[PDB]
Amino acid sequence: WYHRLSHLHSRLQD
Repeated sequence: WYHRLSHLHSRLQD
């Protein structure tokens, strides 16, 4: 699933 990691870390931002 790690190809979607960028999508989670984009939602982590403020």
